[PDB]
Amino acid sequence: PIVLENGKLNINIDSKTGCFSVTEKTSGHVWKSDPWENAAGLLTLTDSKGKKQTVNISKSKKIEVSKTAKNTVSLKFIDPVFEDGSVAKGVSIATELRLDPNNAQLDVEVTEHRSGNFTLYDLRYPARAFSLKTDEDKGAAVIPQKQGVICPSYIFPMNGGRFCKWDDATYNNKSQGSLELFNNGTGLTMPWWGTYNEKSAVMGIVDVSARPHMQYNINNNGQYLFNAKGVMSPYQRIVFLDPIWKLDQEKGKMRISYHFIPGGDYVDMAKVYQKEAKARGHFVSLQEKLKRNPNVNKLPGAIYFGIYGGYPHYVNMPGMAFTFDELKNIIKTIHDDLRVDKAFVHAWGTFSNFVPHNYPISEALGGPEKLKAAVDLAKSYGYLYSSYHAYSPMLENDPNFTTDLMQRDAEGKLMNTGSRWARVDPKFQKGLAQKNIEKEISYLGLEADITDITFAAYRENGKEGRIELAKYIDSFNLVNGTEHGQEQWIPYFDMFEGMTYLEDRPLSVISHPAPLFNLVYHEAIANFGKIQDPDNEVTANGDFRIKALRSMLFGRGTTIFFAPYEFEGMRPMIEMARDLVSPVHKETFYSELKSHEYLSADYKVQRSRFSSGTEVIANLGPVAQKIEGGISIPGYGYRIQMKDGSLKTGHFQVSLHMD
Amino acid sequence: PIVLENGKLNINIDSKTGCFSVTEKTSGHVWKSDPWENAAGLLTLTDSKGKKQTVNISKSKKIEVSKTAKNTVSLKFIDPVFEDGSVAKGVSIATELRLDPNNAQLDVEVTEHRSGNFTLYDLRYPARAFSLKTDEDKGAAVIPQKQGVICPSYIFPMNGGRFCKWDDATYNNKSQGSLELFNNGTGLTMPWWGTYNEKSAVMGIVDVSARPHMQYNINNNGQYLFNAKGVMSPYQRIVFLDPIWKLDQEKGKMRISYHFIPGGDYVDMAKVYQKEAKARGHFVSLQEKLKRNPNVNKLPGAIYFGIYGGYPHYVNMPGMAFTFDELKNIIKTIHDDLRVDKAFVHAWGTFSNFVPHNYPISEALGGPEKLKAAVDLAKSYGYLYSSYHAYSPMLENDPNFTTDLMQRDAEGKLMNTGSRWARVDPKFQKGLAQKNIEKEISYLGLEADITDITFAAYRENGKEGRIELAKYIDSFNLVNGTEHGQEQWIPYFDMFEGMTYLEDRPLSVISHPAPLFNLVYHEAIANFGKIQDPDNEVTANGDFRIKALRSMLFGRGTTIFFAPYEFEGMRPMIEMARDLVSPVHKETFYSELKSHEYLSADYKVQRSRFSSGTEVIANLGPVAQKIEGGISIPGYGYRIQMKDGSLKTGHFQVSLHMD
Ligand SMILES: *[C@@H]1O[C@@H]2CO[C@@H]([C@H]2O)[C@H]1F
Ligand SMILES: *[C@@H]1O[C@@H]2CO[C@@H]([C@H]2O)[C@H]1F
Ligand SMILES: [Cl-]
Ligand SMILES: [Cl-]
Ligand SMILES: [Cl-]
Ligand SMILES: [Cl-]
Ligand code: NA
Ligand code: NA
Repeated sequence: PIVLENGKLNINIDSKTGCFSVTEKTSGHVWKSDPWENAAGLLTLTDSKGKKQTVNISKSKKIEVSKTAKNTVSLKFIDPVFEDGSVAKGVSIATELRLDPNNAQLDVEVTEHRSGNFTLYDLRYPARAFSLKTDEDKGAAVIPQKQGVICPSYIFPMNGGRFCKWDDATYNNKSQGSLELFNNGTGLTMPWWGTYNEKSAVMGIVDVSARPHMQYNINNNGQYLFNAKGVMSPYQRIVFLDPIWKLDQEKGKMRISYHFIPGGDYVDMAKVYQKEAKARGHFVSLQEKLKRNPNVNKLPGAIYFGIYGGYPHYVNMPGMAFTFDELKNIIKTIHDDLRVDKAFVHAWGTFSNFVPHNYPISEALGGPEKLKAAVDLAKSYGYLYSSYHAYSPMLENDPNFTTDLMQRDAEGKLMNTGSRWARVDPKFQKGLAQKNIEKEISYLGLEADITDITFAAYRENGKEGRIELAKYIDSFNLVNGTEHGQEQWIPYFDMFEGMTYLEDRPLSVISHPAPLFNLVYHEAIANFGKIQDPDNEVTANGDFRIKALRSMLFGRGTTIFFAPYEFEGMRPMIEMARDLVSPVHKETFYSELKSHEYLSADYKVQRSRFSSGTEVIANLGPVAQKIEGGISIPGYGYRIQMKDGSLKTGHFQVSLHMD
Repeated sequence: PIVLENGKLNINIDSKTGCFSVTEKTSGHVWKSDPWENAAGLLTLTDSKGKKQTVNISKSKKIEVSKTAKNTVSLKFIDPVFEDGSVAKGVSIATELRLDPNNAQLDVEVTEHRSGNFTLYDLRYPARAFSLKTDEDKGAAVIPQKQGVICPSYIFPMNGGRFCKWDDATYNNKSQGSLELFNNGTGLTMPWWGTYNEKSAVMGIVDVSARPHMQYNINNNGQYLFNAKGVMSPYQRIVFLDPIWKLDQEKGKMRISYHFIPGGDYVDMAKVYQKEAKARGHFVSLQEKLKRNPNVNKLPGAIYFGIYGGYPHYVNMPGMAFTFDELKNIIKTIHDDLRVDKAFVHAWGTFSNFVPHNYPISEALGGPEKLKAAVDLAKSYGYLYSSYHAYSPMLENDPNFTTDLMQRDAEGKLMNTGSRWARVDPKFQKGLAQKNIEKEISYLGLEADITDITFAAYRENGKEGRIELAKYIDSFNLVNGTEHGQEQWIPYFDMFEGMTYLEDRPLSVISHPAPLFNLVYHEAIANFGKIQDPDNEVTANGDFRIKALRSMLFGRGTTIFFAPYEFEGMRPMIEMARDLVSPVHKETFYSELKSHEYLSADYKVQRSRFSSGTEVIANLGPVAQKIEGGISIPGYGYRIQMKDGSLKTGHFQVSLHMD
């Protein structure tokens, strides 16, 4: 066995297989290689019949493992062998393991692959590494799926209905699969993931140039590998996360950097990535942004109101569109009646054309002067105001629809024919924004702007055009927001609408929300709830009780998103948000979310600590529970130490009034 | 233009294509054939080279349409043509349309199919029939997906967040796909579906011998047919539901019976099917069941309590398992403290072996005498009691696990390796129940029984063993319940736990729950909320406010399902269910749900009328809304006319208690 070692880690590399283990010397924890099949890697490729097959590369005809430098081991896997015994002759995979000379860090890189007459697809490498043993290790997989989740490596008490779904999911295909980097759907928002138990944590940071996918396996024993064979899995229930190198697509450096943290958990992982986030240039702080624009300080303690008038979906839809006088009256009621001190008013439906033609201000709704009156009222309160804007859509129901603004692929076929809100090629989008955005800023005296869709993901295709549009918008020095966001867009915006949770998502029944993105970026970007899943709607992610408490724990702002006819029903939630969430949001807005903890066995009682000196404890479940020192946190209740030392305690109650 | 006609309907058949239109003569509404491609059917088959392809059978080499009887048109589609222009020589499809001589009914049947040297797969027939034109027809598709949904054929006001998800789904793949019959997952619980507008309704009833799937298209313009070609759809947005006949699987009669109802909607469709359900033998009324077993009358007004002790998933799990003294005390508190007058107490975790060995009563939890003391207390209150029972599982973590009782397929391979709760071949399950159920009934003096899993679906494989188990359990004449249920099992049970809604499901963002199943079967089977989505959990299907109101509208009972440590947090919801839902459930339990209506344009305010003389109006949304007479229904509010003349009015309120 070839050995790489420094003061902190011992890497054992098996000469016959290329599998490796990592001993964290301070704790004695041994991170094992593939516990199921001793596969260093899992390679998907075509066979001589051209059928796709997945092979264990440790069963290749030739394995070369040699220490090519003091802290480098080079591996070569030559001529993999298929299940039927034939050989992918001429296929080879070359990899390196590079141990940092001083730090508990191991770089793993796929340096070369050769296809011969075969075609190569996925490479899980390292395969099924750094795993946790279900119900022995007491820890979790750590996955930055949108705001982030952890998946515990053991069964624990919880509501019986949740418990049945949870446990059942670890025995079927709900607990295995893959996710992608940097989308606004089911995927990850940071290029890292990890596992930890009570002794030890490990995380891998993907090279900035690469886009692997991430395979997950959450307490599954691999039965999915045997169902078509009709046999019971002989493997043990484990937790693992693997990089999937897309060999047919990947043009970057296929490197992942593993960091080993003694006694660490998801918080320590987040803080390690935060240093890398700064090095990558993503981290531009809200204090810096405030220095550049004092109007940033109208965000702390602001409720984000989206007044949804059926636009961009429809122009002047009966029963949904607001007039401009109606808009003004809603703004006035929020301020005078509901005593909301700070607000971001976002009015969806101000233009009489479909996006991406964000103009003119609609005559039917009252015309420019009446909109200006509504905006001038909001400004006189110190509120932020934006209309709905988007430069990416090309809508079937728009009379100005044209495929001329769309993008075509290498075969000349239109792209995103099935995705109406993102059809305009990004290379056109600055020109579309240029048609009226400066005239609207000038006429309405705008201080803020929110733009939909274009910055919700960070994909390679079209990236140059999105950056161009980001720089143009950012040049006006408005307080500016965008839908969902990604870490790459943080330098160009002050707030993200979203960066929370999908309602229906892989892992939902076997994970707990964790503020992983905000543990990294809360000082650099303000986020608010997603308009599709706002705090006034009851969804898979909770009711107002749950969402308000999670808001304070995770450091996000309140989102009230409503059609105009609902407004009267919004009042109690605006009031409770005003009284409970807004002062905590205000106090913690610029600070670092230093730590988050789960304080109860069922993960429902949590504690967050902000560098403002603010501490938030909240109980997101129905039953009072005790924490350290016998303090009891009521169901749907909270206990908050503010910066000045005052203690706030309370809870939400659901009542039935009977006439 | 061959014609079938009677006094109520006019069927116009095209001789060149086989497409037909139906004129419903009372309203004059015309149901058109395929508005997109003039396809009578869509046939999926392999080509010369073995690739699956889907063809328009109206483009076949030869099409014969002849009136072959007074009210029968026979159609023949010979030699379908592929898209490249090659021919499926020797493939044919024969169909018939048979108009009832007197009634507004049209039978449609695939009588013969010949495959030659190709392989036939799916046949949509009739294809894209009985469609609604989006935003022109004001109506809905009607789909008995579990309890049932309707899918409006037009955009309407709703919460802004729901609105974006709704409208967006009609432009992507969320609005197209297929469902299956008689499963406990995403599928249909009754073999019918339909469409209606403001003039007329049509529904199709599938032959009892057949198992087609159901294709849906909910306001989609068919862009999904063109995404791979990378062009824009030229078709218009429509709603349709099609039979999918699985030609490679189907052994029954491929017949569907269309019924045409002037001025009808989903209520009228349900009542049409209710006649066929009685004819099929499914409909055994709760009044007949009460005549056989007076204890059935302990169900009306009962809250269904599941005390989830971590079983069947684990035996005596720390932090989840209850002792029998603890169980007794929970029962005592529910009665003496919470004043719950009627209840079904369901204790999950009473045996020291894993299911399917439902014995012995656990010594570790206290032994048989202490369990008897709990059951005796329950019975002294007039409560029903059951342990958790299941005879279908074969669990990996059971020390007695064996593949001996699992089913194998023709190749000797284990079946359901992926589905741990349904592994025991149903031909063994009566014998497994016989091992101890009679001893338990005898020793505890049981009056009730609930069984998990076995009767949640109605599949062909294993049906006879399931029927044998059902007859055995039914022979004890206990009040008996089962998980989920299906219409075929109604003769054997008094209550179904479930038959409501999955949390995550196809159509969820573009449908409204409608009590289709209970509109048919409320007089015949009692249902309660599903244990995984109980009324005390906040999920995609609502919080307690929404679930309690929907309970009274749809005619189901309350389900409070909790781990023991949660019990104190359940108190407020038990009290609210006690005061609001229980008296309405009690009054309406045996009655027919005569009618259901949506009274607001956002479908949140609804009215149900029961044949007990009870009318339930409730508002499942946040804002007060007015109905006829200018009566206002508060947000999360209700207006209930009871049989005794009293009018119950009230609403739920969320409040913030800041200490
Ligand atoms: C029946 O089936 C399985 C076992 O118990 C639960 C579910 O997890 C019940 F729903
Ligand atoms: C941005 O994208 C589309 C359009 O508006 C919504 C969504 O439907 C917003 F989220
Ligand atoms: Cl875009
Ligand atoms: Cl959040
Ligand atoms: Cl079964
Ligand atoms: Cl329901
Ligand atoms: Na800005
Ligand atoms: Na019975």
